[PDB]
Amino acid sequence: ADAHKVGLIPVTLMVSGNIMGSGVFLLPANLASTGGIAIYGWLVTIIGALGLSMVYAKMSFLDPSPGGSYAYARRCFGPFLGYQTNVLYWLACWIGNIAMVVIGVGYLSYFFPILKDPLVLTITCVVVLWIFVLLNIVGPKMITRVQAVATVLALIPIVGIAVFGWFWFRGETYMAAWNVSGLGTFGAIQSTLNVTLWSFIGVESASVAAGVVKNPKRNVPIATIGGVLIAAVCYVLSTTAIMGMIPNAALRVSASPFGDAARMALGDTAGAIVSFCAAAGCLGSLGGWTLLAGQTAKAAADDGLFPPIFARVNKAGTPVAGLIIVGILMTIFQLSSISPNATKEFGLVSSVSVIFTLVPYLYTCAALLLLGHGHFGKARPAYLAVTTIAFLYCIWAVVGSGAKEVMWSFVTLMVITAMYALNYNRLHKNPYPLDAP
Amino acid sequence: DAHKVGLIPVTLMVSGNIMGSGVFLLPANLASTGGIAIYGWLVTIIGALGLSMVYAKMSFLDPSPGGSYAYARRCFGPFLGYQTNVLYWLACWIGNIAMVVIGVGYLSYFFPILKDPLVLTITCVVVLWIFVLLNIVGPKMITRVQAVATVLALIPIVGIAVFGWFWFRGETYMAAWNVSGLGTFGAIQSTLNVTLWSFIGVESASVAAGVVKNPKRNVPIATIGGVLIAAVCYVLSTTAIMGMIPNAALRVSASPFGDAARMALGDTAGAIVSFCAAAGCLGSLGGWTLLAGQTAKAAADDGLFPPIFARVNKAGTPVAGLIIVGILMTIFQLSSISPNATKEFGLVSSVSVIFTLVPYLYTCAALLLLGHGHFGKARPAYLAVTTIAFLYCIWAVVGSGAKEVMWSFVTLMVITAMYALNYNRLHKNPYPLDAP
Ligand SMILES: CCCCCCCCCO[C@@H]1O[C@H](CO)[C@@H](O)[C@H](O)[C@H]1O
Ligand SMILES: CCCCCCCCCO[C@@H]1O[C@H](CO)[C@@H](O)[C@H](O)[C@H]1O
Ligand SMILES: CCCCCCCCCO[C@@H]1O[C@H](CO)[C@@H](O)[C@H](O)[C@H]1O
Ligand SMILES: CCCCCCCCCC
Ligand SMILES: CCCCCCCCCC
Ligand SMILES: CCCCCCCC
Ligand SMILES: CCCCCC
Ligand SMILES: CCCCCC
Ligand SMILES: CCCCCC
Ligand SMILES: CCCCCC
Ligand SMILES: CCCCCC
Ligand SMILES: CCCCCC
Repeated sequence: ADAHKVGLIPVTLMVSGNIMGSGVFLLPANLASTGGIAIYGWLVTIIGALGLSMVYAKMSFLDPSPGGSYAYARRCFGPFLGYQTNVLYWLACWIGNIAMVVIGVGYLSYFFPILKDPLVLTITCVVVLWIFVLLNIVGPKMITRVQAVATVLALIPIVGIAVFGWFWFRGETYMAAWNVSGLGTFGAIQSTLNVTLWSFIGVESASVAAGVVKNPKRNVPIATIGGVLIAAVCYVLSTTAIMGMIPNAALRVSASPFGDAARMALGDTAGAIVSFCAAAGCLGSLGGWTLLAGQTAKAAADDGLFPPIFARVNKAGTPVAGLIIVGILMTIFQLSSISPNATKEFGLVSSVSVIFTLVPYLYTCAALLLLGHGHFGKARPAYLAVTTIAFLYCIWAVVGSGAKEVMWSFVTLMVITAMYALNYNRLHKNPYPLDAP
Repeated sequence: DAHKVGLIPVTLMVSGNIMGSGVFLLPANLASTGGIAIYGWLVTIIGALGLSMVYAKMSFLDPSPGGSYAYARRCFGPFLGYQTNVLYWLACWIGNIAMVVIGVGYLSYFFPILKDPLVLTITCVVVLWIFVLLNIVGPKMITRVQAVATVLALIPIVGIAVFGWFWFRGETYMAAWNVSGLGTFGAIQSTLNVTLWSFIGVESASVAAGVVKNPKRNVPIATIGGVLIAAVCYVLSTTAIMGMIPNAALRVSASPFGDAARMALGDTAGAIVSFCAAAGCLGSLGGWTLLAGQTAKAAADDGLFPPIFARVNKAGTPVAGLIIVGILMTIFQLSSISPNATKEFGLVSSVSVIFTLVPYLYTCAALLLLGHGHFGKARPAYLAVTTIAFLYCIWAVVGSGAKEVMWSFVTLMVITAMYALNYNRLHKNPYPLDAP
């Protein structure tokens, strides 16, 4: 077993790369419609996200079980909520890969503009998705080595700006666009949170991958907190720097603010470097999220809470069949990129599936308290405060989401309940059974 | 069985809790679609009958006090028990606000000062406490009162559904077959958006099983009988009215039974209809308050709700829990003091209606997960009926407003946080961690 485990550095880079992914290069454009007051939103977000990372760090320290959220939910609420957690999270992992491959290949269209035709884009995205399924089949050491390189590459423009763009930063420029939302202070913060709360999806990555991590009781907590801290610093420093270097009006309209600012600062090679690095961050993220889909489904199947095919492994313990099934499913949904109307159709699916992840987060918070109270000792109030902050993070993210996406998430939970009952009656053990027939 | 409730009053509680305010307003709500609503009714009644059979069988297997709450606890454990009771308890007493406003509004036919929002609010508060006090007198009292109220409310509904056919004209009905502007499926969906919600209350006997005589026999009978009564009345009366009153008038009418009666057999007929419709709403207040008391008492008895809700007088009535519900309803009844206050409270009311479907969903799950050993050779029929019942619940949500469902989702999240923060160290885990 020990020979197929992933070390601390690649797992930390997988956390930070799964978090920062496609979004990091788009954040400044998204927050430009609010303005520099977004710094307040960032403060709230980073406190909530750190809180949630600490929950995952402590829960994984107490229980480094394969599958992360799934395992915790099963421990504290039982097989039905474990089943629910895995279905939601597995769906979120592979459905989110469609949007991500489209973005990463889109960045590559800077070099090969043929990649902007919907048909060529769709074929290319299917190819790339299978590349990252195949790298996962080679194994977790391969996929995390690939993602570690891709994540460092993607950090080049982000860290570059965060450290050196301050030489061009102007506070006059930042403050001239302090609040362009047309909203009062609370509304402007809310419009920020509508973006930023969703920027830390992936904080659970090491916890979910604990079955393939070396010394997980030590490394999953470090990688979780460290990955979140990398992302938080990168986010704040880079979005702040950009808003002080580029007038708000241009930032609003830019589809690639880092790349549009680079291509016009240090020349065309700079736009090239940025586009390449941003593609690398996206595509590496594909590898990591596919790994996580295979891992959640294997852990659930290993407990009899998902079809047995998802627990079938090769000699190294890789769920090869599960990874192939995810590849097929992603290929089918990837057809959505074939036209603008096809992509608009698939869009609601993508938006709903992002909400799915918050239920795993909510149950992990619950589980830390419900399972771990005997480990808090004198620090119990601290554990209660941090976990309450993490709960608020999750709830606030939903409060600010579109009503239609949350409604279809509600419906999905209902369908999962019916599926569990119809598929698992006579296998399910009841905490308070009726008397014998 | 000194304080236990007999079969007839329990059945009338089921039908009266279901029919309530809605029955007299259904034809006006369906008139915007037209007579094609008959298709929607057919779909709804199959689904509602399905759900009633699920409740009937589950209560037969386990006549536990609290109904849905007790079943969810049995099959999914304390957390989902906790969730089921919180949701259902909220739905019961929040739904009473809209209920009492409608009931007192019917009485405005006699006393027009009741349309002044201030007098309306004061009167509503008083009436809510009247029904809390009757529940404190006891379940035999509250169910006797609701039985009489429910028979009164049947007078106009059964009167039209039996004798309205002398005046029914198929021409009139078919002239407004489909006025929705939608194709057939869209028109059916516009119907379902109204009709699926018209069977809330099917669970009433199940939840009240702790106060019912011989509940293992009578709760199933009352569940299926209450639903059949409602279904017959719904279909007969809405169909009759649509064949008696031009669609245009049916649309603009705020009380189609009352407006049609007042202009059919005179002012005395309008007065009769208004009295009976008020009686039906108000009696419902008593039944839904009883159910709030019962679900909270059952959950508190298992340590899954604050213990004050399990405090009982010598008769076993949760007097303090009923008083707490009275207080909560009063505070929110303040919403009827102005049009703006009422619209503000409207989102809360719509949201809380969705809550009930989670108890339904879990009761469907519980029947399969707990009762599979009792199905025998008829396993397929169980599986089919329960599947119909699941679809009924999911479809109801699929057609609801997105904002209402979103805030229901948020409520589930809050409830999960509240459970974790209040029950850690008391909650026992199915797969615990090793000792520190
Ligand atoms: C992986 C699970 C994701 C489930 C997401 C379901 C999205 C449904 C798309 O909505 C469609 O259009 C309307 C809303 O836009 C609906 O009224 C209509 O019924 C539906 O067909
Ligand atoms: C009791 C189950 C349903 C009862 C049906 C009552 C009569 C059904 C009328 O049918 C429909 O009438 C429409 C208008 O005439 C036609 O457009 C449509 O084509 C026809 O099929
Ligand atoms: C226990 C019952 C659950 C309560 C449901 C609460 C609904 C609160 C919604 O707030 C209101 O509606 C808008 C969203 O719909 C908000 O944006 C706006 O600020 C406000 O006007
Ligand atoms: C041992 C494999 C070396 C990994 C190089 C791949 C980098 C991929 C950038 C997207
Ligand atoms: C046990 C005393 C019965 C009282 C019944 C009064 C019914 C009034 C409902 C309108
Ligand atoms: C070692 C192979 C990594 C290549 C992945 C790049 C995807 C285009
Ligand atoms: C040895 C360096 C590890 C640091 C992880 C953030
Ligand atoms: C119940 C479905 C009816 C369809 C009529 C065309
Ligand atoms: C016996 C008292 C009945 C009161 C009806 C509202
Ligand atoms: C025998 C009395 C039991 C009561 C349960 C609340
Ligand atoms: C919600 C009411 C609780 C009362 C506790 C004493
Ligand atoms: C027995 C009296 C109850 C009071 C609760 C507020």
